[PDB]
This record gives sequence, C-alpha cells and structure tokens, in this order.
Amino acid sequence: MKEFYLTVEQIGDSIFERYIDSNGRERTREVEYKPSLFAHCPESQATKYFDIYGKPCTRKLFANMRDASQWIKRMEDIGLEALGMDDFKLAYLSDTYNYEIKYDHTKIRVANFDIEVTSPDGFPEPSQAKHPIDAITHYDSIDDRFYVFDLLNSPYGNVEEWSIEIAAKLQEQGGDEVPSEIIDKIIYMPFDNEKELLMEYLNFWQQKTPVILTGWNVESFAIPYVYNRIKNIFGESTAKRLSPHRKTRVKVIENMYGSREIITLFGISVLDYIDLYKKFSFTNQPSYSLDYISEFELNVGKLKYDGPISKLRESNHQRYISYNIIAVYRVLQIDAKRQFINLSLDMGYYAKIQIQSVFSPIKTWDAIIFNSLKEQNKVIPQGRSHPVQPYPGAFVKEPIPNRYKYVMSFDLTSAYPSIIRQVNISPETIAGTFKVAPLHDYINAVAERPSDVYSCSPNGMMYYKDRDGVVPTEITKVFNQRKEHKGYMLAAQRNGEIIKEALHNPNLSVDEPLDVDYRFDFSDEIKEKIKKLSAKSLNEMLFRAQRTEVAGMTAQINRKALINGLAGALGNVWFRYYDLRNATAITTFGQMALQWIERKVNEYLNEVCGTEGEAFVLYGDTDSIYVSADKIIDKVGESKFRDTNHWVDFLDKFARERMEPAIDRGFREMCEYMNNKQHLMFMDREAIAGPPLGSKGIGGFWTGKKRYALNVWDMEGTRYAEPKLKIMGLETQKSSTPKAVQKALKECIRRMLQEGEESLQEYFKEFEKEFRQLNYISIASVSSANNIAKYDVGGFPGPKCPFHIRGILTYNRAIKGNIDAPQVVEGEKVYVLPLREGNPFGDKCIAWPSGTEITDLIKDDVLHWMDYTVLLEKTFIKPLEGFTSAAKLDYEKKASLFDMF
DNA sequence: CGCGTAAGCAGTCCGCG
DNA sequence: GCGGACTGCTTAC
Ligand SMILES: Nc1ncnc2c1ncn2[C@H]1C[C@H](O)[C@@H](COP(=O)(O)OP(=O)(O)OP(=O)(O)O)O1
Ligand SMILES: [Ca+2]
Ligand SMILES: [Ca+2]
Ligand SMILES: [Ca+2]
Ligand SMILES: [Ca+2]
Ligand SMILES: [Ca+2]
Repeated sequence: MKEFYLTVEQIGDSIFERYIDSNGRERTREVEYKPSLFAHCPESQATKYFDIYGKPCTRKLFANMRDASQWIKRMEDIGLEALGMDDFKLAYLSDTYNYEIKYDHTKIRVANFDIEVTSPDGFPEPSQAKHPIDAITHYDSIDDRFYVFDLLNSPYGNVEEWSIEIAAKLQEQGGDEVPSEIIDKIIYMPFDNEKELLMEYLNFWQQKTPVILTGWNVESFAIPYVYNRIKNIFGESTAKRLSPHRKTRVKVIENMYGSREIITLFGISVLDYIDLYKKFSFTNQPSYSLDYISEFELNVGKLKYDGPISKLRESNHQRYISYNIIAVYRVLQIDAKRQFINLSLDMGYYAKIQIQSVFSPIKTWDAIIFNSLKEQNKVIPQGRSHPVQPYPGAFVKEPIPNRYKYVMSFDLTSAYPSIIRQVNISPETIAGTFKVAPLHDYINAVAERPSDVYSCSPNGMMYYKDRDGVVPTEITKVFNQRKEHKGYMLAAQRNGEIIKEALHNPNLSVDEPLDVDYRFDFSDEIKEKIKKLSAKSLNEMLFRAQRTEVAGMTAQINRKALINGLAGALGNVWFRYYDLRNATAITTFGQMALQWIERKVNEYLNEVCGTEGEAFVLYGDTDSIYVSADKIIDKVGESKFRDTNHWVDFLDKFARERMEPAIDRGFREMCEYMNNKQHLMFMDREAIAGPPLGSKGIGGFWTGKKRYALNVWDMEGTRYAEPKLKIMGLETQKSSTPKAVQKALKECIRRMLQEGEESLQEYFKEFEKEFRQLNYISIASVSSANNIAKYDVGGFPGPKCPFHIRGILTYNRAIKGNIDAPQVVEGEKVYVLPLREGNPFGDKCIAWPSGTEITDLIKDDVLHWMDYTVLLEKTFIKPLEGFTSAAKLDYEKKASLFDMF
C-alpha cells in the first residue's frame, strides 16, 4: 500500500512525523527537512520556477527551517517579497506525499475519551486542576474497546468496584442499561489511588497513542484537566508524555470578550466533537450538553440520576461509572450517524494538511492551492497585511407581504463557485478593468458590452480566457465531489419516500429488510418486494434509508461549505489570495444574475399569459427566484385536476419543459453579454408549492425578506408521500423561540397553508386556553449570553442592559453565596423567563443555564412567579399576528351578522 | 478560534408638542 | 405607543 501521514509537527529544525508505512504499520520519524523559499530574479537568469503572474524566481535552499524563517524576516526588513510556502510542515507533506493520498481509516488510531472529577466547591477549573480525576473512559478504535480507569479511594470517598452485571440490567431492574452491544467491549480497571491510575493511564497512552483525539468538550475541559492534574502531582515532564514527542504548549484562545487556555499536544490531532458538530451539523442548538445533543440526534432518553453530580460518586458510584462509559459511547453513536470524523479525514488528506486544520477554510484552501501550483513549478506569493474593509454582498428582493397560493422556486446550483468558474475569477487571471455603468444598466442590457476580449463581471473586473485560473480549477474538483454525494443523498431521500408510501399498506408477514444500497434509486424488483414487506421490515429500511441520506448530507453540504468558503476567503484579510476585486467580482455578478433572470422570467411569462408589466417573480434572495404559478394553474382550471399530485406533475412538467429552457436562454445571453469563459449558471427547479386540491389552505405566505412559508409537494425531484412545510426565518426556525412555541406556531402555519382560516382559529383558541400547563422549560426563551460583566453594576443591571443579561443578574443574586448550584458561563446559552410584578427575585426576568433544570433552591419560586401572559404575548401572539396580517387572515373569528339568532 | 454579507426581530433609551 | 439610533442575537443566503 501507498504510505500516508498520520500527524506532522515542526519542532525547531526538525519535522516530526507519525505515519503509516508501506506495510500498514505505524512509525515515527524525525527529519531535518531543508525547506525552499523563493525570490524574484532577473529574466536573464534561467529558471524553471515562476510566480503565479509568470515572473521568474530563483529557489533558495536553506540549511534548516529557522534559517528560512530568519530569511523571511530579513526580506521584510529590506522590503522584498519572500515567496513560497512559509508553513514548512505543509511543504514537507507536499514533498513527502506527492500523489493523491489513499488512506486506510482502520490503521488510524481514533481515541474517544471522557473524564469524571468530583468537586464540592463548584466547577473544576482545568487550569487549577485541584480535585482528583476519579474516572476515565477511553475508547480505542483499533482495539474497539472501552478502557475504564476507576478510582476507588479518594479524599471525597472510598467506594466499591463497579459491577458490569448491574450495569447491563434494565433501569427497571435497578441497572444502568449500558447497551448490550458494548458490554463485552469494556475493559475495567479499578485503582486504589489516583497516582497509580494516572501512571497506568500514561503507560496505556504510550502503548496506544491517539492520532485523532476526540470526545465532548475534550479540548476545553478533559485534555487541559488531565494535563494540569498530572503536572500538579508529578511535574511537567510527566504531563508532556501525553504528546508522543514530549512537546506541549499552552495556547491562548482569544475572542471579542476575554480569552481561554488550551493545551496543544504536539503529534496529536485533537478534533473535539462539540466543535466538529457546530462546524459540520448545520444546526443551532438551544444547548450543547451531550445529553441534549444525544436526545436530538439519537432519540435516547436523558441519563438520569438523583442529587447533584458532586454527590453522585459517593451516593451511587455504580451509576457514576456506567454514565461515564455511556457518555463516551454516545459520541461514537452520533458519529456513526453524522460521520464527521470520516469527513474530516477525507478533507484533511485531500488538502494535505494537519487533520485539525479542517476547522480553517483559509488553511485548507492555502494548502490545496499550494499543492496545485507546486505541480506546475509555480510559486505562491507571500501573505500580506490588509486592513479589514467592508464589501457588498448579495441582492435580496423586497417581497409584497401576502399569501401566495401556487409557487415554483428556482435557484442556481453552487452559485458562487459557479460564478468563479464561469467568469474565471482567480488571483492570476486578472486581465485589467473596464469602465462600469450602474448595475441597473447591465441588468436591463442597455450598458455597453464590457469587453470583446476578456471575461467580465459588472464590478469592473476583466479576466483572461485562454486558460483556467488555479481557483476555478481547484474549486471545480471539490464541486464535482460535492455533486456525487448530493446525488447519493437525494436518491436515499427518494428511496425513503417509496418506503413511506409502502407503509400505508404493510403485509401481515414475517420477513427481513432487503439488503440494498440506498444511495441508488430502487429498481422495479426492489419496489415490488417492498410492497410485500411487513411494517417491521419497512421501518428498519426507512431507518437505514434515512441514515444513508444523513451520510449523503454530511458529505455534500460540507463540501458545498468548503467551496463557498473559498469565495468568502477572497474577502478575509488573512487569506494569501485576499483580494476585494475578486470577492466583489463574485458578489456583484450574483446581483446582476438574479435581477437579470428576474426580468427574463417576467418577460417570458407575460408573453405566455399575453399580458404586460405583471410581476411573476414575487421574491428572490442571492441566487433564487420564486414564481407565482396561479395563472398557469388557472389557464387549465382547477376543475381539470384529478387530485393534488396531478397539478404537481403539471407544474413539474411546466418547470422542466418551458421554464428551465427559457431560464437557460436568458443566462446564455448574459454569459455572452459579459463574454464569460463558460456558461455555468444552472437555475434548476427547487420547490413546487400550493394548497391541497379542494382545500381552503392558503398555500404559502411572505411577511418580509428572509421570512416565508410554503406548502411543498416536490423538492428537487423528491415527491413526498405527505406535504412538507418549507419555513424560512420565521420564529418556528429560531433556536431563541421556546420549544413548545415553535411547535404551536408550526401547527398554526400548517393549518393556514393546508386547511385555512377557520382551522387556524380553532387551534389558536385551544393553545391560548391550555398553554399554562406547558412545562416551564418548553416555554422558556433561549439566548447566548455575552458580556455579563460589562452590564453587572454591583449585581444590578447597568445602562442598556440586555433583557437576557438582566435575567442572569437576577439569577446571580438569587443564588449568591452558593459554591454549589450552577453558574452561568459567559458566552454560553441561557433559558429566560419573565416574572410577574412584585416577585421575590426583585426583577422582571430570570435566566439560567440552558439544557438544565433550574436549581431546586429557586425552582418553586420561579414556577409560581412565571409570567405566562407576557410569555404568550411575546413568543406566540406577536409572531402569529405578524404571520396572519401578512396572509390577510385573522387568528380570532370576527363578529358577523350571523351572531344574531 | 475556525470563510463571506444581508437583514430580520427583541429590547433599551428617548423623542414626539 | 411607535419609530429611529443603537446593541445583541440569530438566520438566509
Ligand atoms: N454558509 C455560507 N457561507 C458563505 N457563503 C454562503 C453560505 N451560504 C450561502 N452562501 C452564498 C454562496 C452560495 O453559493 C450562495 C447561494 O446559496 P445556497 O443556494 O444556499 O448555496 P449554493 O448555491 O452554493 O448550493 P446549492 O447548489 O445547494 O443551491 O450564497
Ligand atoms: Ca460527566
Ligand atoms: Ca443555490
Ligand atoms: Ca404491502
Ligand atoms: Ca438559494
Ligand atoms: Ca438545485
């Protein structure tokens, strides 16, 4: 097999590399790598090295890496560009792995761990590490084993050994219900003292050194806690044994308000799963506790116990340990679903970077672009300093707030990356400028043609047409991977709908789910067998189909995120190829494209309908259009349709056969107007929306920009067994809206769009009457809490104090003088409830850490003083009033002359 | 900590005769 | 009350 790196580090004048050798064995080496950098040279000087603009360069080979770094600094002192990859480990990987890397994940040691620390005096600060580590569970991917290190004797209690037999029993047998599928994979190690536990942990760590190190909050808590605890007990050199090169660094993580400390372990790639989830899941969660995220992702019940965690070990060590093991398994379960580890390895090896660098789109693109250019003996420019400057982005159309009955939507495939490829936007393809006319003049095709030579953007930029730039070339490669995975995702989604259909008529039989590849549309034979299956088998297939779809979604959406990130990187001052001319070339072309195609679709439909000046495009945002299809439907007349699916086919057919060719012609003209290199504006049909045939449903509504709802029957070729709501921006979609309020508002919208005004009025009356019985957590608002200190004036609200911050200060006063009972963490999320006039808390709201029950000290007082009236007006009635006025409906029945009999 | 901009709504402070 | 100036937060793309 071809070799591949696991980790790489620069330590002084040495490169330290852990790798898999040609025999699939893990090895480590230290290599005194001599880097090269570059300077411009005269043309009379013969070379094979050229900068990206075609100017000749001489290669400078250094005795060592520090020499190279010193040269860079001197070049700055002289005032001359020092060209080349200045991140030497990236150059080392490029020289050592000069081919497309094939990696074998089964050879990569992936460690998932969690620690427990009993603390009576509040949260155990990792930088202090003053309390004993009393449990460690460490899963090894190569062994497939959970290693449990259990402290029996502590200053906070001496306990009995954990029992695997009790751990396996049902909660209803007094057990811990540790999943039977991991019972035989647990390797249990009790210890009489903490010193021997840690000493044994480090020895195990040497034998089985993690390559990829993950778990939940391991980077901010577990890793620094273990390092600092070992440091405090044994000294620094022993703590540095967590790094296979015995090198570590305290890294200061700064943000807008304050900073925090992490421990960089050289030769380890830390991928904290919380950070993988936030980056790759495309959710925004009210809480990031592992129990909350596990509930969300896996529908597993919260890990339940009596008393605080600080008393759990001494009161129920059996459960304490089982829940530590379960915590580790839960992260593994989430990853089997979301596959964020697999994703990170794919992208990291593709770019030829340190795996943990997948967190940085700038670092990822820098390496992809460097490896690409290096292949043609081209030489990358020096990174430079730039002041942060604002620049313009997308166009969004102001919609007329209304109901809209029948709607069809269209948007560009991979908009910004497609703009890059079409126009040929790249640092090295800039050809010059042309004199710009107002954007309006290009939209309406009255402005002079920009160039008869070069490919243009309405921002004034011109680009070469003889050859692809490196940005277009490389963005195309990831785009293509993206397309493949999106293909698998959509097929699994369509397959899911077939299974849902079949479930209306399940057979009374005993059988198995079919062995199938859900990434590919079901053949007729499979469809035939499916209609003969039991409910049990069908459901399992549905679960498997939806897992495949999730796998497809992870692979495609994060590849889209990377290529969209290159467009954004052009407007980030730290990017090597930062250029506001290119960043604005993309966004400004996007503005034209949308408004151009809006004009064209309007013109085409006015012609089709024999009218003039009517707006068929009601809305659009960035790269998308929403077309009113009332007139298309009315031209055949609703009476002609058999059922809803009939008009859906008709609109589907109209979009494919009439709209899209019209749209394509409009864009091909635009491409020639701009003299672009290649036509790549592909605006495919997204949604087909309307009320159920025969109903009083309103179909859809818009309240303003980025705020709308549609009753969708077909989405990108997926025909749903049941209509699905596409809701954007409205309160049902915000993590700040109470859980139960999101649900009630969604149902109000369902009824508006599918059933009509009277159905909505019936539901509202019921919700208003019953909502006071909702559990307080379900009706609490949610907000991030930044700058709690800035607004704290002797424990009271200072000027301009945010409402959610006021709640926190109220909480702080009410718990003051409690070393136990949870503190609100700066920068994390809180639940917020209003309080009625004249409460014991002395203020109008209270906030507490999100994902948690409010501490029992004040819970009963909070519940008694919760302002249900304010809560209902603010989170439910006010948004609903917004929805219904836009849609020209009333959520309460008005008086009529019929009320007279 | 980690690519970009546009733009919505909650809330505070305060004007508005 | 409601809106504009402003801060804070969150979402659409
Ligand atoms: N998260 C983001 N980061 C940066 N730019 C974005 C992001 N989301 C959207 N954009 C910009 C770039 C996109 O190409 C453009 C259109 O957005 P959108 O339609 O959501 O994605 P897309 O057109 O790239 O892919 P798709 O083919 O799935 O429509 O808006
Ligand atoms: Ca724990
Ligand atoms: Ca798009
Ligand atoms: Ca059947
Ligand atoms: Ca879009
Ligand atoms: Ca599409």
